[PDB]
Amino acid sequence: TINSVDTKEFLNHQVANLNVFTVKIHQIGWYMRGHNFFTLHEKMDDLYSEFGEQMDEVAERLLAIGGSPFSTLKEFLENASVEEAPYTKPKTMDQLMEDLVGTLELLRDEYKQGIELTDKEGDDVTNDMLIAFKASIDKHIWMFKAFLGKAPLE
Amino acid sequence: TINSVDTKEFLNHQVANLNVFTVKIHQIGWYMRGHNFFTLHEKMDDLYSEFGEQMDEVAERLLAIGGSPFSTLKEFLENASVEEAPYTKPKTMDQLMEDLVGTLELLRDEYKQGIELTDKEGDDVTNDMLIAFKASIDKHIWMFKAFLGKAPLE
Amino acid sequence: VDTKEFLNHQVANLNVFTVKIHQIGWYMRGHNFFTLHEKMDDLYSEFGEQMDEVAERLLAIGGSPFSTLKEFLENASVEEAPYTKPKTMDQLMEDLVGTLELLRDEYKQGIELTDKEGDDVTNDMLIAFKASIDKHIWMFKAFLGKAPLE
Amino acid sequence: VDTKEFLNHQVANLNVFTVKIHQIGWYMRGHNFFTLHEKMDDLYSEFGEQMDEVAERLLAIGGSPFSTLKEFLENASVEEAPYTKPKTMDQLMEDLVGTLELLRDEYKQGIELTDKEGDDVTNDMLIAFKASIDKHIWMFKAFLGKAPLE
Amino acid sequence: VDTKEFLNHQVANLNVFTVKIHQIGWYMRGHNFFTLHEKMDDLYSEFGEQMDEVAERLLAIGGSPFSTLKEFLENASVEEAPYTKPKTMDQLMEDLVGTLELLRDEYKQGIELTDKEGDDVTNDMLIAFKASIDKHIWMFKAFLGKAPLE
Amino acid sequence: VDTKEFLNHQVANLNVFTVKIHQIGWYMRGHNFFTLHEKMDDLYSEFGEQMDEVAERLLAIGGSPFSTLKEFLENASVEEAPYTKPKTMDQLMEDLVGTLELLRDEYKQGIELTDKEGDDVTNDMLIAFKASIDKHIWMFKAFLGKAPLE
Amino acid sequence: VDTKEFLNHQVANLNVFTVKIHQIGWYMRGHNFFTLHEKMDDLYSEFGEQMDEVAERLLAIGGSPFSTLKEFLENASVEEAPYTKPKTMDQLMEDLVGTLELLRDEYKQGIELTDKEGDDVTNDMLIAFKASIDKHIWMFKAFLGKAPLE
Amino acid sequence: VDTKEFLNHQVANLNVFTVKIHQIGWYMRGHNFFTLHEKMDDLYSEFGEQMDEVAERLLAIGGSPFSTLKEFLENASVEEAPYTKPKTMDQLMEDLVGTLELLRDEYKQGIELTDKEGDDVTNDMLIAFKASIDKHIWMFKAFLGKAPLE
Amino acid sequence: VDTKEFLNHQVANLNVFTVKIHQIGWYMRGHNFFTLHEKMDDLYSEFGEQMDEVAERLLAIGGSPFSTLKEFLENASVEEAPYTKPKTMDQLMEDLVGTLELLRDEYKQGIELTDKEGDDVTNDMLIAFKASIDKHIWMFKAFLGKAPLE
Amino acid sequence: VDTKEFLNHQVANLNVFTVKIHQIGWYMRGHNFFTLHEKMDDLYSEFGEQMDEVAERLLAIGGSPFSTLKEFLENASVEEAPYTKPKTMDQLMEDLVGTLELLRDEYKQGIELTDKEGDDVTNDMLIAFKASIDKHIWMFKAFLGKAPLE
Amino acid sequence: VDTKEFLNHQVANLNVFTVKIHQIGWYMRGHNFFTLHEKMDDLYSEFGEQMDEVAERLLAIGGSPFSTLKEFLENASVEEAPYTKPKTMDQLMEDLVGTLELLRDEYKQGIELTDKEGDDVTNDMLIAFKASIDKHIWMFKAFLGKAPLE
Amino acid sequence: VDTKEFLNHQVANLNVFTVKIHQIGWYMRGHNFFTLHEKMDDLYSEFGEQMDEVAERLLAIGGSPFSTLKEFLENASVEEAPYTKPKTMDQLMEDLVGTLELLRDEYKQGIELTDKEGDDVTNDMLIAFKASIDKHIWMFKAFLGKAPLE
Repeated sequence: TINSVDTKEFLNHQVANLNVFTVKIHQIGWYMRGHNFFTLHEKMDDLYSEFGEQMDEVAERLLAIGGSPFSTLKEFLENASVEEAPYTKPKTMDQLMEDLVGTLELLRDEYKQGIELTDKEGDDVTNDMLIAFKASIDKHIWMFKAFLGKAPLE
Repeated sequence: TINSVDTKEFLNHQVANLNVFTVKIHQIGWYMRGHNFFTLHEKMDDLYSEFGEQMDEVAERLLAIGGSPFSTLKEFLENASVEEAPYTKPKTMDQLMEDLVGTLELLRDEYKQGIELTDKEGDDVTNDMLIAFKASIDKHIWMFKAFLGKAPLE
Repeated sequence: VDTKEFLNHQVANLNVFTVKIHQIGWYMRGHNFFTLHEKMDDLYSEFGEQMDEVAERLLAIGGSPFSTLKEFLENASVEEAPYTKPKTMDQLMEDLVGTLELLRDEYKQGIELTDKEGDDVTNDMLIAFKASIDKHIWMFKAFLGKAPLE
Repeated sequence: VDTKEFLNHQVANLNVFTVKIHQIGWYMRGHNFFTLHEKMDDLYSEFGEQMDEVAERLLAIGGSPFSTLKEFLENASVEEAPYTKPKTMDQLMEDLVGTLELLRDEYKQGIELTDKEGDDVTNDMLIAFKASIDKHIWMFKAFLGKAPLE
Repeated sequence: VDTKEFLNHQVANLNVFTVKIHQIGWYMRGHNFFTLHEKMDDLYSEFGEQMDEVAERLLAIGGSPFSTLKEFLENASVEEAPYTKPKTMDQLMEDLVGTLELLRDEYKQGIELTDKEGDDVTNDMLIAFKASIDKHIWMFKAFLGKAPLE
Repeated sequence: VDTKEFLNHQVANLNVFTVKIHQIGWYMRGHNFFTLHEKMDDLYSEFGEQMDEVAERLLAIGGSPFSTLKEFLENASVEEAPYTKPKTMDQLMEDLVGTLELLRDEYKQGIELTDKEGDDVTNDMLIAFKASIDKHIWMFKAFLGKAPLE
Repeated sequence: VDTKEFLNHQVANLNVFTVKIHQIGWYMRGHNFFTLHEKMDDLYSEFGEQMDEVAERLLAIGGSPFSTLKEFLENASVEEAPYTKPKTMDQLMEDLVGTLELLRDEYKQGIELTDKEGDDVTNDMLIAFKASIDKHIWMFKAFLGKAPLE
Repeated sequence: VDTKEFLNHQVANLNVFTVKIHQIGWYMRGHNFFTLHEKMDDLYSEFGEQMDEVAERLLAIGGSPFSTLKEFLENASVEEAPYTKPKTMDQLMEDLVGTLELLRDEYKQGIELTDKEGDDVTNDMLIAFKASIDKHIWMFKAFLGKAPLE
Repeated sequence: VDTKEFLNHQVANLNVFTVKIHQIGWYMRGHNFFTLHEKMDDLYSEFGEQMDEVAERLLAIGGSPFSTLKEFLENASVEEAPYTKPKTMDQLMEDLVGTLELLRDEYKQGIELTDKEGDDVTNDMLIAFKASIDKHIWMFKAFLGKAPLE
Repeated sequence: VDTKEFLNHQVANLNVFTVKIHQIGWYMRGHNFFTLHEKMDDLYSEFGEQMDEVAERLLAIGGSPFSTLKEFLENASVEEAPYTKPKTMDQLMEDLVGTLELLRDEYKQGIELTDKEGDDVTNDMLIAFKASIDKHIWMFKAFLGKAPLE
Repeated sequence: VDTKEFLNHQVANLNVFTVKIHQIGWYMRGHNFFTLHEKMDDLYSEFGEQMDEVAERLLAIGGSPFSTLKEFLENASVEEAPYTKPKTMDQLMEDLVGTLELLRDEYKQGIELTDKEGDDVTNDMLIAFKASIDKHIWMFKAFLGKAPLE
Repeated sequence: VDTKEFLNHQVANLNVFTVKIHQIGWYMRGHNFFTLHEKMDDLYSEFGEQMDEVAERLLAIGGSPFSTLKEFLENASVEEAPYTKPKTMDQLMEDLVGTLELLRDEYKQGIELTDKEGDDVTNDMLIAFKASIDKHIWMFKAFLGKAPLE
């Protein structure tokens, strides 16, 4: 059974995703415990600011193409494919990083869909914007997978 | 009929509030139109970062007092007294600023409750943290009310 | 028009635009003077930077950039008019947005052309420039109480 | 009045002016609040800096600067009034402009006087201050929808 | 006196004080000229910053700050005198310390008043200012070969 | 103990703590060496800054800070031991957190005492210090796989 | 010619000159490319800054600056030619030097005129610009193996 | 060759190139020593940065970068020769340009390959690097008195 | 071996070492990835800087530095191996430490030799490099849970 | 005494000295308070940095630095006394100078010992510290109206 | 004497002065050593910059600056004497002030001469230098407990 | 000659050298003017700093530095000549190089002497200076198309 997504709808979906992600980054940064706390907490603060910057750029690009960004938590929750769960039972640093990596992978793959879609639509600016963001996501995937003792695509 | 709030619960409520507020600041910054766009959009970007900083400080103070911050959009929405609405019908710059001022006023008054509560509980650090934040909120109230051609407490 | 001719055309355009940005910044009056004068100074620097990068990219692909005011005037599609009768801030901003739109649409032609010719570098350069132009269109349209594409 | 007396007069003037700048920055209301409030803080700093330079030039030429509010009040030609009735942004800016023009014209008298007395340093100092005042007059007049000398 | 009246009184006080700091910095002579003139410039900035913060805090609580030299003179408890007879560096520093002590003690009154009124922000603001004043008192008393509270 | 005696006690404590921070930074071994050695250097600077501010605040209230190692040892409640037998990173961090906790609880006594005595400045100073200590306790406890207050 | 007309003429000149500086910077070849290309970029910014200052000074004196390429071409004494046949670095530098000398000499006329009219600010502005031009003439003549006035 | 093999080839190439840049910077003699030695240092940093970015991109796509000098020599198309007989600045720059051209052309192959594979990130990375290479080609050809593609 | 030969040997060594540093930084996995990867980037830069300084000192003493990968490989005592089988973080750090120790000991031979030859500059240069190596050995040995000379 | 024991002795000395520098900085009174208090703060940081470098050098040579106040007191040749009776600025500076001379002379012993043992790094480290000490001796002796070695 | 001869004379003077500033900074002793030694370093930089600017202005006007110590000695009106008998800080400052006054007065002659010759740039240059000299005279006279022109 | 006499001789030398550097920077003409003029300004600052460090080291060892041009002329081995007949850039660089070699060789004598006398600080100071001189010799000889020791 079917459905269609344009550049505007793709961008708006990422506004929702990024907002869930950035809140998740904070969850990880706040609740983490273990020997790697100092470096990883700092790392979460860096990702929080970077993905918040991506979010704002996505929303403002959406604005520039005549779109209307989701701008409430209700709308972000109703639209995001990025999943969130309250922090209840204690999680290992590895478990937290696996959740982080899984979401980075989700965003990478969705951005790839976005890159293809925007190429088809001839939206070169949005296309290049998404490529630049994927570049950074790919680097983070390599690094965080390495933290987990894994290959980037393993 | 009754209910009680301690420092932990007050802080957690503000984590929820600040997250709704910061998203609202972005809504205002994104959707604003009119002669004051450049200065006010920039101003929204500044408030976004400032209130995001307050939020993180509130959550990390909560952590430091043995609390568990809300860390999902679901939890922020379920707990916030700060109200949000999707941007549907066009709003004037004044209307957007009135929504901003109203939320600043809400936070100021809640922070005052928080200041009194934390004073009673003997949590001096949280008390001073909240005072410093109220100081900034009061300054913003004066300025934004002045933008609206109004006295700070009018 | 090839990539070389497109680039050279933008060297001409950007030089007219940059002079127009100064006109607007110099002659503007009204309540938004301080913020918009500063914004004109920013745009002047940015579009002057675009111009030099266009001209130097042209050089790098074996071209010969226009390098006189006579050549810029003879070749530009961006229009200029002396400042005679007083214009409102909105009228000045409408001239600015109109020129931004002209540049955006011409750059889109340049993006297509350079993609056809397989000039990847010029392509990416023009895309980055268009990105900034699009942001400016949204903001300046917003100043005018309008949607970016209205 | 000689150079010493002229400078001392400006010490008095600038102290009234900086206090007026603050009044305008504190009491202003309206849509241009953010940019104009910030602009008042910039002017406050600039004119405070001119003031200190004037007083220190006066010291360097063997003078004795006024250094009390009583002395500033007794000597200044720049006028001040308490903020009672609400003033529009335009009214506050007209008050600012009027004071800028007063200072410009007095500085011109100072420039002439100092040239006649052969005090080349004080002369150049006054010229550089006038330069800034003239720029401010253009910009603030432009904010008011007026020509600089209108 | 309430918080608003206390704040407004300090706006008056700080404006007299900053002018005094300048008097001291301008007229000082002796072996400690270089370091103490620089120190006067630092204090001038600091106390002018406190003044602006007091006035803006007053604004934020629904007050109306004094904004003319006439109002500052009419209301200040900080005393000023024109520089007539030459003063020793020590005498200038004694005048400075005496004023710092006056402000510290009045701020202490303000801290207690604002605590009673439940104006937590103004309270903290005044405490932070007192902190700095206390440090200055120690240092300048030490320059005078005295204990801070001697 | 009064405010003066409490402050002087912290001058002693902070001097022992700062030397302990160096011990930990110097003797630490294990996988977290680079991040934790750097963190010890940061804490050394921060607690050295706290110490000087405590001592200078004491000076400002008419006190006489301890200013010899003999006096610090004679007065500190913070304990020190020479580094003899190898300690794990966790053991070093437990000593650090224990000392942070000691300081937090003592500062809380200081906060109460200084509130009783009406020394508002010292009160706020100690609160700001406690704020930082609390943040450090959370972080270092988190490193140890523990809740801040467990 | 009055001050306004002199200033407006320089707006035109500087716009032609800045475009010429880019011509030289873009088309230059030879062993001194890196140093001289960079030098052209610096001169471009500097003369662009003089131009804006001249135009804004003109505005401040009640003038109306030329603000189109058509106006600059129709009014400039500074000459331009398209780059057709290859020029030596020396030839490009001789064109640069010649234009600097033209501007120096015209500015000298402007200095004298502005002195006659009693426009002290414009006078000082033009002198400061001449100072820079004279320094560039010395250096670029030295590059050419010549004395500054040879 | 796939993206992984192309990237790995460039890791080899860039490591030979950076070493060559150093050779040129170390052994150069003549009148353009100062500017060109500095330029070699800039290129060394830039190309070492490209190398690291290529290797890290390779890592990010599941590759395994060459990470020994043996591997770089075994795989590079960029040629190296020990400095024996003295070379002119021009000859050193010709070797530099020739290598820049080799890299540009291979990057062009990489841009097309990665476009076909749908590796958008690697594609953009290579385009950005080519952009810089093209600018260098123009500039160094200009130093050699040549057109960029001559 | 003389000073020239010793230096040239270190040019070879440092080039193998920097490439090894990158290998370690690229291929590392485990919990210490973030801090150690960053540490590898720092060491890469530092040892690259030592390398350039060694080569340039060699130039300054009339020497001819190795300036090809072939020459570095043929001359280095620092060993390299391709990354094939997965290595633990400890194993990678042991490889790093071993190379640091090799360099330290060779530098010591260099320090002795250069002292005997009376090359005071090269002597001091080597001493300063050893200082840094010794600090690194302590820190990396500490990471490995070992004493510096264990 | 060997290098390790010499270094460890200096760890002790520098810790006593740094505390003494604070004693002087805190208790000083007189006309030179501002300059000298600041100077004490600079010396505090500098000697604290020497101390950490000595301790870390000790670590790098397989040593175990003293890392408790008890150890510093039991091993230091630098003497300390509590501040009881008021001291003149000169008296405080004489205590400072005497301790600098003590450290200079001991460092000279350390330089000779370290030269004998062939510990080139520690040698150079101690020489660089002596250089600074000798500069401070000249300056502080000059403050006291004395020749450096008088 | 013309502008060229006047300028060349100041090249001579400033070179003697700068060397004198160093004499004063090197040989000074007494309580004000730290502040005044630093002040001498500041003056040395400033007057060295004036010197270079004078010499380069001379170059720009077709002159030939003195560029040997022999020429500076043969031409300077500024007097120098070897430091033999110990001088008081006041004596050293009196020599400084005397030379500052000499320079001020000669610059005043230069200002008049250059105005007569219509050398506007040199005129403004000398005025800016005098400005600073006058400020230094006020400050150093104040140090000596004297009025600037006393 | 002892350390004190050697140092004082270099105070003399560096002052002649610095004046020579300015001569070269002022009078130079030719294609390399921009790069080399800037290089002269860099050398002037560097050798002026060496000079001050030499003089202050002399002070620290109980010496009395030459502090007049008469003393520098009477004592310097570095030769100076007025600029009369035009010199080639190469001729000027040959004079620079020759003086750098003179200084290097005398510093080498100073290094030996100071090692004999056991003045470790002066020794290291001179070595650091030689380090830079050697680097300059390599670079300037390379400019002249020569090997460093040729």
